[PDB]
Amino acid sequence: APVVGIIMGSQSDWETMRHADALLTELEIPHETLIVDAHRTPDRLADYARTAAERGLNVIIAGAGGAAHLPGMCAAWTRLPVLGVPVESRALKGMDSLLSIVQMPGGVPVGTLAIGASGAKNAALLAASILALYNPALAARLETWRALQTASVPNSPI
Amino acid sequence: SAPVVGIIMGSQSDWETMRHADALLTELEIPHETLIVDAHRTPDRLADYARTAAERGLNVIIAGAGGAAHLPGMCAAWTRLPVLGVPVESRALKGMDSLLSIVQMPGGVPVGTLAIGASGAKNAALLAASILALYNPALAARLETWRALQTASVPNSPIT
Amino acid sequence: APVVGIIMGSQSDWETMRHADALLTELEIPHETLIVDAHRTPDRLADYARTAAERGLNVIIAGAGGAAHLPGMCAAWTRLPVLGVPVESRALKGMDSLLSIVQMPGGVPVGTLAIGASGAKNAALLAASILALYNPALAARLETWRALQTASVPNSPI
Amino acid sequence: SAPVVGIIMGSQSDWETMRHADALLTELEIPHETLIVDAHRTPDRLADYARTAAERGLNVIIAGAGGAAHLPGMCAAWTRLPVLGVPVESRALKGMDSLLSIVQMPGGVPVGTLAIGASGAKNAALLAASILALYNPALAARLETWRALQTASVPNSPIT
Amino acid sequence: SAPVVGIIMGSQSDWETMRHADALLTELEIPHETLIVDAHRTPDRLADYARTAAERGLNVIIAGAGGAAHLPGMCAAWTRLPVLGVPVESRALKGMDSLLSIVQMPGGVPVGTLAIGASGAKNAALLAASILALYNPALAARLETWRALQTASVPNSPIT
Amino acid sequence: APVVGIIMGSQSDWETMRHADALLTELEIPHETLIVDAHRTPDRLADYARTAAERGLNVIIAGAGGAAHLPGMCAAWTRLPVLGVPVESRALKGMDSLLSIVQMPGGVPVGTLAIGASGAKNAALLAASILALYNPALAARLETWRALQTASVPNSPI
Amino acid sequence: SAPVVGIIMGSQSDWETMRHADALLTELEIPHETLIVDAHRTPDRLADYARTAAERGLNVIIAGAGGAAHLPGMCAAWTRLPVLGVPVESRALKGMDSLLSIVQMPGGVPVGTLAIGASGAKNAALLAASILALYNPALAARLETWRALQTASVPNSPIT
Amino acid sequence: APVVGIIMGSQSDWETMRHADALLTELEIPHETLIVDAHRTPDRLADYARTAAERGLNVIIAGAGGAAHLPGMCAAWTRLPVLGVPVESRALKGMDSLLSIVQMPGGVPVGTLAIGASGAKNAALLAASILALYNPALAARLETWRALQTASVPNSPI
Repeated sequence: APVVGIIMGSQSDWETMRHADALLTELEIPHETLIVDAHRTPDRLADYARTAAERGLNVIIAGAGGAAHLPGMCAAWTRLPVLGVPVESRALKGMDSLLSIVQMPGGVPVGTLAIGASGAKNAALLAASILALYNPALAARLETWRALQTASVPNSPI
Repeated sequence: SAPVVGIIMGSQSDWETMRHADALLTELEIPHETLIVDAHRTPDRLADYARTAAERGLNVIIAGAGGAAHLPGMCAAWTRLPVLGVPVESRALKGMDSLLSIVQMPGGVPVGTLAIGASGAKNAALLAASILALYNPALAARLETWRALQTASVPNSPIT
Repeated sequence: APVVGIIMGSQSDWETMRHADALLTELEIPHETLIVDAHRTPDRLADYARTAAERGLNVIIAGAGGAAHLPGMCAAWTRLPVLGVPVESRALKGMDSLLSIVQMPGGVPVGTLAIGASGAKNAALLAASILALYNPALAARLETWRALQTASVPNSPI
Repeated sequence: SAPVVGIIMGSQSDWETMRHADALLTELEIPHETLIVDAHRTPDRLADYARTAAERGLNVIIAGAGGAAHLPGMCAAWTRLPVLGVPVESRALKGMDSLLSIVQMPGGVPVGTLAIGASGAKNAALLAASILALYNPALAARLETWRALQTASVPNSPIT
Repeated sequence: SAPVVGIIMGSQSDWETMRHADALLTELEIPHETLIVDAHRTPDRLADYARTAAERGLNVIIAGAGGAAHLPGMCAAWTRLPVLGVPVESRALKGMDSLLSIVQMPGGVPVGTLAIGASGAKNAALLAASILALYNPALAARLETWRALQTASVPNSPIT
Repeated sequence: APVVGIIMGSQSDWETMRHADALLTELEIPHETLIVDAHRTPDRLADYARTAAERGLNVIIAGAGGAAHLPGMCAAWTRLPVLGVPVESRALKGMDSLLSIVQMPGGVPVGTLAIGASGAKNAALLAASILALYNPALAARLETWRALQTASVPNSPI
Repeated sequence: SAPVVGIIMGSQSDWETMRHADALLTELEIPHETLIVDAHRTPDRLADYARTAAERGLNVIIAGAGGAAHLPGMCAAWTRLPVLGVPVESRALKGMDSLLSIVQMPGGVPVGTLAIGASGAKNAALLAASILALYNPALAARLETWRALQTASVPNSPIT
Repeated sequence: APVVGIIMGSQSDWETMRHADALLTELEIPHETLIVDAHRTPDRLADYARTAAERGLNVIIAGAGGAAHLPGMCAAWTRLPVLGVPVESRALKGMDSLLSIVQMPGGVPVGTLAIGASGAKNAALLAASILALYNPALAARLETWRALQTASVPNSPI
């Protein structure tokens, strides 16, 4: 059963959010990958978020661009930790996505990652670091992942 | 006397800004209701308000919010009514965050956005009036009188 | 007779404003589509706006980029609701268009939509939501449009 | 004594900034008129002022406005005269909106834009003087005297 | 009573903001330690704190910093633990610099970033609680009670 | 003899400043077009500006990008009106060019035009509007130019 | 006692910021001179100062300016010496204009730019010290002592 | 033995930092060019910086993009002058790189250069101007370099 939910606003978000899917797949974390649009499918959003904990999700990763309300509205309906990924927008380069995600009021948090693929990748890693706290096997795979990242960095340019 | 415009805001601190919308609708004798709806702390309250607005007789919604301002956009998601958005000025980013959170809606779910702060609150009410004025000749007449005074009230030189 | 007027500053705005034309065409809203340049044809602008109501227009949609004064100056001359679309600019990505449109003073409103095609599309939808208040047929077509938008969203990426 | 420069501003609150342009033209003995013109609340007043400026003997227009500052640009649309624009500082966006609304004019209709605030108002007047100085030797001489004092008035070390 | 969350900040002046995280963890009865770690003036102190956090029993780190805010990111570089970042508001750039310095981490080393200022400090603590709540039923129950009060505490109309 | 000087920082500025050259050529304004780099040739700059009036220049048009100090430093050495054109920069899209040109202190003015080709074109037109004040022939050609601009605007998109 | 660092600023109002550079050089016993040079009002004064700096024995120049801050860049244009730039905070754009005007120099003429405001003034002096420290063992020793105190002076927990 | 160290966060930084390598090569300054990633190899960073002075480095040039912590963390561990180059980022065009580098607190300086290749080139020139203070030969080569830069600027566009 999936323990992380990755959800995004539209098909065009998949270009960014696939980086999150891949990383969870790489660490062997059971997850589901869905499209949920806060503005065009608000009821779908409410249902998804309000039932998330009881279906066994531990962490939700939500990605959106523009006026990105998806992560925030999700956090409004579950006590689960929600991680937000600002998808890069065509005009304002994700600066709108960023400010509409990261600036949540006191009381309803969203842990925000970088604009773009990097944030998608880091949402996945953060969700792993969270799960790692109570799954010792995953904890080990994660330290393997980090150590390899570290050791793989070249010493000079080409 | 049943309301035809709904003014809604995220918090009491938003009222400093949204009171200008309230006052202005009162001046034009437009029946309205004024409520607090917090998109994040009372999300179920938000859904129900927005999905029933039309069957309750509302024609226009004016929504004010700051920061990550999701109140106007989520409202529009649940009503076919025109939703007007007012970016409340925020302390750190001076309402820039409020603005981009309101105005940058996707194709398919509109919010008509006004200026940051009191200026926008006032213009929301004026816009909602221009909208209602399309079917109400009395309000249309009150509105052109109002516009005309504004014009005639502008001085021709400054005071030193 | 047209009940919405779509006006833009130049031929290059048509790339963005065509999205507004299409949507009004799709909802079967009688409209006219014109070029009106606030700076190069200021008299044309004044005439257009000052005669708009008496020709039967209910809503005006105005699009411009750069120092975008077209929507604002239009609103200065009619009591009709004016909707503004910030066209994306080459250097500042429509941020200049946006600030010169949305920041109208108290007393003369412009309802502003997103930068770019999305805003053009939403100006059209907003004008429809306005007309829908007193045309029951259009109201029905519009709920059809919204419901289809909602139901069409996929549940997963490809 | 007929004016050759027109200073125009959107509101009384703009005068806090535009008074520096007024004072400076007075210092250089340049005949000017100072008026309020609101592009949005008195648009017909704007058209008429701008379209007649030249036949009335004006050579340069200095226009100040804030927010969505459309006053300088719309002016230039209706006169062949050089129009100079001063971005008045706005409360939320600190004049950034004023600036982009003035300076980003299309090819074909220029506005020479100065800095945000008093600095710009002062420079508008100085620029309009440099412009008039091309045909007026007396004013040209007054202007180089003025520049020369400014230079000599700068100290060589700070005060602790 | 051994701490499971570490709150760390760059300076005493950051405490004006980070105290909200401290208070909130105290309210939810979450054992934490609160320390000063300056990434630039005490870099060796930073490395050692971060590399030992896990073997000391910490589960979540909350880090606050302003300006060129390198404290949260460098922390994450040295622990496998989830690191949460709070952008402290800066005097000139209003925390915008703090924000971009925290949130724009490369793929491979995450920091979960909250809003600029007190809002973010409060949300960091709430997030760290949601994280601990996944394994602690008592804290999970305290947390949903807390969320529920927040909701019920929102008024239905403003005060004029 | 030239009465307007167009000067730019580098060869790459010519892509933008050529629009200024063309317009002066079109209105038949005697002008010179030069490269003057405030940072790499500061002495050339001082000479040019400090001798401008006595060579008969009436207006200087200066274009630069990045930390654009060329217009400002020019204004520091002549009582002639100086017009500044922010050339679009690769990273910050001319926002750096703009702020380093337009924000001159009280006492030394630069009349600033838009970022890019539009500003280059408008610097040329502004210089024309200035010269037009005391050359009646040029004044007439300029009203012809403006009237044609106005009358040429189409009434609809294609 | 002949100066090896020159601190120069555009105006007396810049001294509020640049005094921190002055004080800090005094603390490290680095001989310096402190002068006003206005790139726009005293441009000939600027050229001469910069072109003679090296033959007068200066090794590093620290230049402070705000707004359209052209002082550091134009200096570098006329000396082969390392020029360090300090963006003074401006009233409307909060030093953002100062920053982009200083830091965005073309390839070929460098200015090492520090933070906006007092922080940057202080760091300019510290940087110029690190530079002089490469040839002066006494100053190098004074500098590492100074760095070491800074580190040891950082507290381990905040005060509530 | 190398007297300047050029270090960068990743292979993709080499596109920008190569401009620094070339210039030091052109002035015949003994230097080393390395990849050092503050986030993925924090220990490598500490070692490098903390041993820099005793290996004979006089100046360090550090380049990074995004949340660019590399120059700052480097400065935290050596009393050597550190020069920082903001590498242009994909979304925010190096504005994030810039603010995370230039805004160092009082007490730990980084001398910051322009966003992109220009800054890389200027970091190299600045390091040269620093070394030039106590190497008379290099001082001469540097004045040659500057004089040639100055004399090479054309007088007109092509």
